[PDB]
Amino acid sequence: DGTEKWRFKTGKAIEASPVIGEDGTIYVGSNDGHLYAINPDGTEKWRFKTGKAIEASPVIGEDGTIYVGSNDGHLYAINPDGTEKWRFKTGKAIEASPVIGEDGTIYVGSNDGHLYAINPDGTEKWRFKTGKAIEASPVIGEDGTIYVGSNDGHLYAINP
Amino acid sequence: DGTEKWRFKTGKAIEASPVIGEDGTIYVGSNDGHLYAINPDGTEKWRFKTGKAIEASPVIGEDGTIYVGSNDGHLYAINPDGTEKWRFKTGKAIEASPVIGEDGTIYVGSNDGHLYAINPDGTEKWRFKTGKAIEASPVIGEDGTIYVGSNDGHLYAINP
Repeated sequence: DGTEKWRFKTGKAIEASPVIGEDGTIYVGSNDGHLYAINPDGTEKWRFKTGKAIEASPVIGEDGTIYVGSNDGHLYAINPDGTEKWRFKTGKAIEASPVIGEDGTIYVGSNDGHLYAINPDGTEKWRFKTGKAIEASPVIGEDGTIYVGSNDGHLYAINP
Repeated sequence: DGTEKWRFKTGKAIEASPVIGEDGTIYVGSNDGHLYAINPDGTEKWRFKTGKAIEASPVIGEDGTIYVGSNDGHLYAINPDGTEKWRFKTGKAIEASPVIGEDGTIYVGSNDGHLYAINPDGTEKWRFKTGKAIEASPVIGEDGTIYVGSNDGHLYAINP
């Protein structure tokens, strides 16, 4: 009927789409800097604070790890209980959601122009420089190709 | 290996993620106003011009229809052959990608503050009003609940 079930208030605007875990938990980032874990009944499970606003949607690894990019420049890996697993610093704000390859590699674009491939342990695999800031989340093709849009006007097909 | 396979040039910045169809076709919206269909070898299959920039990712329905929101306020339904199927006008620009429910309903947020439920034939099912613009795509839970964030700071859970 399109009627409200509940609402959860954050500190500032929510520009990022939520993501749902296997247990039904709804994770959503806000412009107040936090990644909120919301129970399906609208109550807060926990919150994780980053340096600045979170504009990008989080993605969930196969083991339950929640990866989210913050405007503070980091890609955060957060355990299912709300504790930080690791963080990877890029040059500028991360406005785009990460995406996970079939081998566990976490790909994310940064406003510093680079597409980053990050190992599941937080160490850098490689980086590729597009012309300008990357605001679009990358998408993986069936053969492993990583497609990423850049502010330089191009869509790049990157070998894995 | 982090090397470039190919690049596809549009007229302006690509702020939105692409999406891949069943046959490997890559669809991406550009700030130049066009939805591009790109073959896996990097050559253009076709383009469809909307009125303003497209900063939201397209989504693909079960029958291959590509839905894309534009800054001109419309949610376009484009056939796989590049011809428009229908369009749905909202009050303000659409900056968020739509999402498709199990029953085929297409949910899209608009800068007019509403989350719209659109039947596959282009007619409105219902609209859910929030306090401010919706720049974030919605997500659907296993029980059919639709979650969407708003610029009013709230995460809304909405019954189908």
